[PDB]
Amino acid sequence: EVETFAFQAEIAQLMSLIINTFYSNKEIFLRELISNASDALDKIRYESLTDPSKLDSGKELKIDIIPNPQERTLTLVDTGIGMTKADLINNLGTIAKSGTKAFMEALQAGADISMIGQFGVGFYSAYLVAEKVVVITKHNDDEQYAWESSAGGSFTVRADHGEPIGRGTKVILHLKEDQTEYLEERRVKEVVKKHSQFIGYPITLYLEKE
Ligand SMILES: C/C=C/Cn1c(Cc2cc(OC)c(OC)c(OC)c2)nc2c(N)ncnc21
Repeated sequence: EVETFAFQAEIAQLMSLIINTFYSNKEIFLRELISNASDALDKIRYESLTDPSKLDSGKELKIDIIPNPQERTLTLVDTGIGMTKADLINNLGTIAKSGTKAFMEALQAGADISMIGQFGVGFYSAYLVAEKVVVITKHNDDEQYAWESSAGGSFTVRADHGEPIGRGTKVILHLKEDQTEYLEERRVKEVVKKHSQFIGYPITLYLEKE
């Protein structure tokens, strides 16, 4: 059963700005999504020190980046803490409102879009290159969910009965037609080396088969 929700007006405004503003330095999306994965990995690692059972859902802490030219998708998979249903519908957005406001104000005062991560809303930089984002996520003590948005003011959340991911998050970027450069491991490697070379988890960059 698919439930459809409206973004808060401010977040919809932010998404529209990211989609409609002329800004050529789009590659920064990858640094932001990798940093989100790293943060999530940091969180489950820290929690596991006082409750080792939190790793019963998977011991390995890693990030995989998988380009699929045929599906026109770039997928970032982490085995971090994951997100709950409450995160997806309510709590991440509640937190994001103030960061969104501060970022929008910063842009008006001369900041550029590449500073988005400092405001906690770097996730939304995905829409620099993606027409649709699907997030499959699994947190301990909650079910696996699929979140989806093609912007336009709404997102959906549904229980996901696809392949279990155990714990963590799969961010599936359905790329815009003119952003297919990010479907080549060569380009992805260049971006990772430039912006994400010191991330403290193994990042495996898959090669496209075709
Ligand atoms: C500061 C927000 C952290 C939530 N988060 C995001 C970014 C993110 C995902 C989101 O939903 C999937 C968000 O709400 C739509 C959101 O709003 C700022 C941010 N990636 C991940 C991830 N890989 N693993 C665990 N949590 C994550």
